[PDB]
Amino acid sequence: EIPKPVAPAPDILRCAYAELVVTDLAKSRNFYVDVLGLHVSYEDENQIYLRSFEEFIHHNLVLTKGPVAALKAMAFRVRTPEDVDKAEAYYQELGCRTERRKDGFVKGIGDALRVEDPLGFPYEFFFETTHVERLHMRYDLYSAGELVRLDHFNQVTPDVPRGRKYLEDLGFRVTEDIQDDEGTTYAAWMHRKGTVNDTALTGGNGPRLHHVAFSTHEKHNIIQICDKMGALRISDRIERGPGRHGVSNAFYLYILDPDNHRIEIYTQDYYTGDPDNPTITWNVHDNQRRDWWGNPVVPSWYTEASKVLDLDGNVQEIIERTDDSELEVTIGADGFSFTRAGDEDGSYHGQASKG
Amino acid sequence: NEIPKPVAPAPDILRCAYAELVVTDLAKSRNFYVDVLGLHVSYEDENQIYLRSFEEFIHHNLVLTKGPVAALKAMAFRVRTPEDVDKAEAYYQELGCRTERRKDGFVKGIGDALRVEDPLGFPYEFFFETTHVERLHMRYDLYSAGELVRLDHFNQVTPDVPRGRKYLEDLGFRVTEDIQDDEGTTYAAWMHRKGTVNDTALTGGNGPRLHHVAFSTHEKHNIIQICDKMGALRISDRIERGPGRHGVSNAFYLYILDPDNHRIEIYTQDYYTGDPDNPTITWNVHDNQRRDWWGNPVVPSWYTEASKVLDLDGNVQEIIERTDDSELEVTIGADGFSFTRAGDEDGSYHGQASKG
Amino acid sequence: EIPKPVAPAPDILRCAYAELVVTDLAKSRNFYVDVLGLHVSYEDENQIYLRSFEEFIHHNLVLTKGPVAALKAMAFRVRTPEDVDKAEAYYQELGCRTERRKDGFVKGIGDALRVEDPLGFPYEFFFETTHVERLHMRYDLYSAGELVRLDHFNQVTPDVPRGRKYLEDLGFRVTEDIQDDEGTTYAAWMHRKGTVNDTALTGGNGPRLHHVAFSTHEKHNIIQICDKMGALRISDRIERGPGRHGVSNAFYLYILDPDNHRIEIYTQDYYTGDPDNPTITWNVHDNQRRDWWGNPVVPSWYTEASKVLDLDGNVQEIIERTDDSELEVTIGADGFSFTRAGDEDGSYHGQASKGFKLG
Amino acid sequence: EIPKPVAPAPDILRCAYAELVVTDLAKSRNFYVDVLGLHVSYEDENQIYLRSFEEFIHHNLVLTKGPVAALKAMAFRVRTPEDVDKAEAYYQELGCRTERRKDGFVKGIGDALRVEDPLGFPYEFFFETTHVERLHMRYDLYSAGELVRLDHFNQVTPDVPRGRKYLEDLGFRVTEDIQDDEGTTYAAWMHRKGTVNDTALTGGNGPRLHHVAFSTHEKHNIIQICDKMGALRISDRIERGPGRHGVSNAFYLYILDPDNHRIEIYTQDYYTGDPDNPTITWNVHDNQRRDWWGNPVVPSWYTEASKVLDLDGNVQEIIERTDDSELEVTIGADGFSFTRAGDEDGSYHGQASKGFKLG
Ligand SMILES: [Ca+2]
Ligand SMILES: [Cl-]
Ligand SMILES: [Cl-]
Ligand SMILES: [Cl-]
Ligand SMILES: [Cl-]
Ligand SMILES: [Fe+2]
Ligand SMILES: [Fe+2]
Ligand SMILES: [Fe+2]
Ligand SMILES: [Fe+2]
Repeated sequence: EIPKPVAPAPDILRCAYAELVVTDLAKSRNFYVDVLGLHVSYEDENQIYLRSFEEFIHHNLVLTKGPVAALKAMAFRVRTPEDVDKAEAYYQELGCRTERRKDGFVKGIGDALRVEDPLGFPYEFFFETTHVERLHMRYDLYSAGELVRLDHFNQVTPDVPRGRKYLEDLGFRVTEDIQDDEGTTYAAWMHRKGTVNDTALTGGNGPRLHHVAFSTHEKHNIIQICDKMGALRISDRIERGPGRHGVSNAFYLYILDPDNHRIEIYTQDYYTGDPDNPTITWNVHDNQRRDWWGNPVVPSWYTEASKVLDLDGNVQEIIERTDDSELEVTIGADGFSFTRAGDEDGSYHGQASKG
Repeated sequence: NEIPKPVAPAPDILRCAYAELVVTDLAKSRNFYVDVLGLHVSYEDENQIYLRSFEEFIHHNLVLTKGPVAALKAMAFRVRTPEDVDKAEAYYQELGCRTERRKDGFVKGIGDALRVEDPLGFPYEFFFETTHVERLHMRYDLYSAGELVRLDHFNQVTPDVPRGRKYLEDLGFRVTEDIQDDEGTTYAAWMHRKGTVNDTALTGGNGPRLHHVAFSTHEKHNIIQICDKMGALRISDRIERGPGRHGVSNAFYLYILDPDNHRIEIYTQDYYTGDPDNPTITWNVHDNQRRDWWGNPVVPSWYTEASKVLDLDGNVQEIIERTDDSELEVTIGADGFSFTRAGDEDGSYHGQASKG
Repeated sequence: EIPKPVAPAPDILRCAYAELVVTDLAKSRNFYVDVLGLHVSYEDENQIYLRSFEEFIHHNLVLTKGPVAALKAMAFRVRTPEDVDKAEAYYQELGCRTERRKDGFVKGIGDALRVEDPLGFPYEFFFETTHVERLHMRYDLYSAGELVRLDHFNQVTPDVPRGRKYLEDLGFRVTEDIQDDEGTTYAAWMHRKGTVNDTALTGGNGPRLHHVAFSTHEKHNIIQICDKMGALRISDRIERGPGRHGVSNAFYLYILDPDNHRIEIYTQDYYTGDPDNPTITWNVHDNQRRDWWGNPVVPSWYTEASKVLDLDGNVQEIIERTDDSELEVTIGADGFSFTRAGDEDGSYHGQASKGFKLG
Repeated sequence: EIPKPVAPAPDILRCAYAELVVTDLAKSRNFYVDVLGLHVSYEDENQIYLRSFEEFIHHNLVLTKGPVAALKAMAFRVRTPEDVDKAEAYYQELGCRTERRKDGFVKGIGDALRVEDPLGFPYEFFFETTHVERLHMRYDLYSAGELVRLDHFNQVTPDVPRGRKYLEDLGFRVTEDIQDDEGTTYAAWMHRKGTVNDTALTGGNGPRLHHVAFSTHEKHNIIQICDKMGALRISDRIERGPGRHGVSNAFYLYILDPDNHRIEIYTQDYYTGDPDNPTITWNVHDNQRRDWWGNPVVPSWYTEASKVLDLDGNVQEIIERTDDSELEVTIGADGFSFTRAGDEDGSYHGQASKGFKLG
C-alpha cells in the first residue's frame, strides 16, 4: 500500500500536457500537424510544441527528439504557485525521486516539479505557463477533424487498486471502473476537472503509457480523422474504433503515431464535478463495457503501450501484472463475454464478438 | 451463359421503390422496423405491415408479409409511365422469363404491376400506379434521432457477376463501381437508374439470395444513434458490421439484422452518378480500403449469409453455387491477402483479416 | 456597494435547478415534456419535476402552479452539507432575508437555504438531493433535440458592476463581459463549474430572470428543436436564433415557454476552470459579440424578462437601469454597430444589421 | 405565352456550371478559393475555373474578369452530343438568338450552344467536357465547410407563369411554388436531376440572376461557413440565414461575393425524380414558407440580384414586374403574414416577423 502523506496534496486542476520522445521529428510533425491539425506554439530542430484549438496555456503536447520513443512526462497543472511546493513535499514524503526546475523543463512552462511516482510514472506539476492566443474562435484555422482540448491520459499499471488509492489520496475521484464478481479490478477512471477522467489506470504490465486523449466538438470530427487517414492510405494506423464507449459514454477512436504512441480521440462524456457523482462499475464480461455496440477489442489494445522514462531519461523497468488479464478473461481461449447477462444468445466463448 | 439483349425496348425504370419481405412473426418484425428503426406505418392488418420512410410519398417502401419461410418475395422498381409496365412485360417475355401481371396490384397501395422471375432467379416487380400518402418530410414532430429518410437500394447475391451485369446494363442500369482482381474475376458491381451509386447491386456468391435492403439517413450521426439505441436495448448482437465509411460508394454505413436475419443497411452521403459518362470506379479485391475505407475487417457472415428468395408461386428458389473465386477466401481466408498500400508489405495481411 | 463578508463564502459547485411559477400546468407540461423532451422525476396536480438526459440529482427544473408566472428560486448546489450553514451565515452578514428548511422547499431536495439576495433574486443553496436514474446512456429515450444538462441562468439587473463584485466575492469568476469605451458595463458572465457561466448578468431593469439555459450534445440537436417547432406551427415561440454566440462561442437558440419564460438551448462553449483563465471583453458596438454571424438581436431579447418572487411569493419591485441601454446604443434610432472596428463598410447606424430596423 | 415548339426539347441532365463576370479577379479568387474552398481546375490572369468536391466535369464555376459584374452564362449539361443540335433547333423555333461554338466558349467545355432565352437569360447547353480528378474521397483536402456539389440556379423574372410554362415544355418539372389566393405566382422551383431544383424563378424585375447554389454534406458544414466568415470579420457578407427552408426543406445560407453575386449554400432536400412527384404550393402569407422557423426575410433578398449579359456581352435591359411583390404583400406597409392559418396570434401586419420592420 502507498501510505497517505501527512503533507497536504497539491491542488491539481487538470491534465495539461504530455512530453513524448519521438525518433524522427519530421515524421512525427507530419502526423501531429499535417494529419491531426494541432497548432504550433514553438518549434526548432529538437522539439515541436503543440496545442489544441481551445487551449490558452503554451502547449498540450511536446515532441522531443530522442533515441528511444517513450513518455518523458505527463504534466498536471496545479491551482497556485504554492501547489508546486506542496507537490514537492508530498512526493518527498512518499520517498520518490524528485527534480525541481524553477525555470521549467520545457519551453513555456515555468517553475516545475518532475517526479518518479510510486507507480514508476514521470509526473510533472506546474502552475506557471506562458499564455498564448486562444484559438477557440479561429474558424479560419478550424479543421474538419479539429482537436479542441487535451482530455486525459491513460496509464498501464499492474495493480489497479494500489494505484487507485494513491490517486484518490492525490484528490482524483473515481468515476467508472471494471471489475469481476471475484473481486478483481481491471481498470479505473478518475478525475479532477469534472469530466470522466484526467488520468486512468488500465491493468497490465507497467509502467507504460496506454494513450493520450484529445477531444473534438462533435462525432463527425472523429469520423473525419478516420476518413482522412483512409485518403492518406494510412488506415493501418487506425487501431480501434470509431465507437461509442460503455465506460465514459464517449464517442472514440484510437490511432497510432509513427513511434506507436497511441492517441485517443474523444467526445461527449458527461459531468462528474459533484462530489457524490455516482460511480459506475461494469462487469469485465459485459461486451458493451468498452465498445457499447459490442465491437471486439483487438488484442494489441490490451498488450501494446509506450515505454516511460525516469528522470535521467532511461526506460523504466516493467513489472508484470499478477492479477487476471482482461484480454484473457474476455477474448482469450478460456474467456467469455455477454450481450445480455445470463443469455447464451449473443455470448462469446473462447473468442471475440462479431465473428 | 450470356443473356441476350431483347429486340423489345427496355422499360424506363425510375428507381428502386419497395421490397416485400416474408417474415415469420409479424409482431417481432413490427417491433424491429417500427419501434427500433422508426419506419412509418402506411397500413397494417394481421397479415402484413406496410412501412415507408420519412420522405416517401408513394404508398410504401417495405411490405412485411407473414409467411412460413422468411425470404424476399419481390424487389420492386417504379417505372416512368403506365406504358412502361407493358414494355417490361414484352421485354421479359422475349427473355423467356416467367411473368405475372395484375391490373390491381399484388400488394395494397400498388396498382397495375408486373412480377417476373428474372434471368438470375430474382422476383422483380415493375409498376407505375401507386397510392400517394402524406409525405412526412417536414414532420419534425415525428423525426427520430435515427430517422430513415429514403429507400436507397437493394443488393443481390448471384454466382456469376458479369452475366448479371450485362443483363442489368441492357435493362438500362449503369455500373458505377465494381470490384475485380488481376486474374479476370469480378466479385461485385453496383448499378443505378436514379443517379445515386446504386438502385441494385450484385455480390458474387451462391444465389439467388438477397444480400440486403438499404435505407438512407440525413446525416452520419443518425447512423451512430441507431447503434447507440441498439446498445441501450441490449441488442448490440444484431449489429453485424460497421458503422463505417465505404470505399465503394463513399457512403457512411451500418449493417444490422432483423428478427429473421434479413440484413438491413443504413446508408448516407454517396455521390451523384446521373451523367451518362459518369466515371466507373474499379477496386482491386485485395484492397483493404475497398469495403471499409478505414480498413476495418469484414466479418465472414457478411459474405456467407443472405436471405432466401421466392419464385412467383411463393416457393424458395434453388441456390446455384458460385464457381468463381470467393471474395472471403481470397481476402480473409487461410490463403487470403489484403493490402493497405499497393505494393507495401507493411500494413498487409496474409491469411487473416485486418486489425489483429 | 456590497461589502465582502468576514464569513467564508459557501463552496458552490454549479447551477442545479430553477423553480418557475407557471399559470397553466398542463400547457407548461406540453412545452417542457412533449415539445422539449425533458424527463419527469415527479409530478402531481401542483408541480412537475423535470431533469435533463445526463442528470443524476432529482431535477433541473420545477414547474409550480401559481397565480403569477415568475422565477421562484434559482438554486445552486454546494460542495458539502456544511456549506449550507456557510451560505446562511454569509447572507445573514450581508443583511439579507433568509429562510432555512431542513427538509427542503421542493421534493428531492433536503436541507436548503433560500435568500432574497442583494440584487433582489431568490437564491437557493443546498447539498442534499435524492439521486435518480442517470439517463445518459438511455438511447432508447434519446430524442433528436435532447436536452442533456442544465448549463446556466441569466439575470437582468440594473447595475452590472455592483452585481459582478458581489458574485465575485461569492466565488464566481468572470469569463466574458461587454463594455463600451466610456466605462459602461452592459453584461457579464461568470462561473463556478469551469464552463463559461453558471449565472450571468444582463444590464436592464430588475430583478428579472432573463433565461434558463440547457445544453445539447451537438449543433444539429438545436436545429431540430427549431425544425420541430416549425412542424408544430409554433415558430412564433422561437424568439431568437439559432446562432453562434460571440461571447461564450456557444451555438444557441432562445425560445419562449407558455408564460413567456425564456429558455436558451446551448452547446460547445469552452473550458474556464483554470484560475487565470483569460477574460474576454467585447465592445458593445461590435456586431459579432452576441451573434458572431452578425444577425440582429431582436428587441424583445433586450426588453422582456420574467418577474422574480421574494420569499413570501410576492413579485419583487423592479428598479430602473440608469446606465446606457445596450438596445439603444446598438440598434435603436441613435445606435450603431460595426463588423470591423473603425470601418464604415459593414456598419449599421440607426438600425439593426442585415437591413432591418426596430418594429 | 411562349409556344411549345414542334422540335423536340434537348434532354437536359442537370445544371452544370455558371460563368460569372467579376471586376477584380484576385478578390473573387480570395472569396471562392480561400473563403469557400472551391477547387481550382485552371486559372490565368483572366479567368478562374472552379469545381466542387465531388465533381468530375471540368468546372462548376467560371470567374471571368470584365468591366461589369454580371451572369454571362448558366450552363446545363445535356445527355448526348445530339442534344446540343436539338437545343439549337428548339431555341431557333422559339425565335431566340443562338451562338454555336464547336470547341466551346470556356476551357474544358467542347461543342456548346449559348442562347438568349425567351426570358432574356444566357443559357448554355453542352455535352462535351474535360473530365478531371473526382475529389470525392480526397479527405486530405476536405474543408470543414466543404462545397460538395453544384445544386441549382435561381433567376429573377417578372412573369413567373410565363417562364414556368416555357421551362415545363423544356422538360423541367415544378416541385414547389409560392402563390396567393388571387391568382399570383411569386416563385417556382423546377428540376431535371431529381432534386427540388436545377433552376428556379423568383418574381421581380428581370432578367437578373438571384443566386447560384452549392450543397454541403451536412448542416454543420453550413454552420462552419458562417463561423469562418465571422473569424475573417466578413459577417457583413452573410446576407440571410442560416435557416431551414419551407420550400425545399433544405438547410440554407445566403452570402454575397465581392461583386454582390449571391451564393446559396444548401443541404438535405428530397427526392423529386418520380414524374408525378407531388407539387407543393405554399401561400405567400405563410411565414414558414421561406424560413420554416419564421425568421424574417431581409429586404435585399427580394430587391437585389445580378445583371445578366446577352451574347454580345452587353447587359440585358430590365423589365419591371407588374404582378404583386412578395416583399410588399408580406413585410411591406400593407403586408401580412401568419404563423397558423386563420390565427391572429402569431400574425404580422405591416411589418416583418420577430420584432423587425423594413429599414
Ligand atoms: Ca389575398
Ligand atoms: Cl474502452
Ligand atoms: Cl462493403
Ligand atoms: Cl447573446
Ligand atoms: Cl427562401
Ligand atoms: Fe481513454
Ligand atoms: Fe449496400
Ligand atoms: Fe445564456
Ligand atoms: Fe435556392
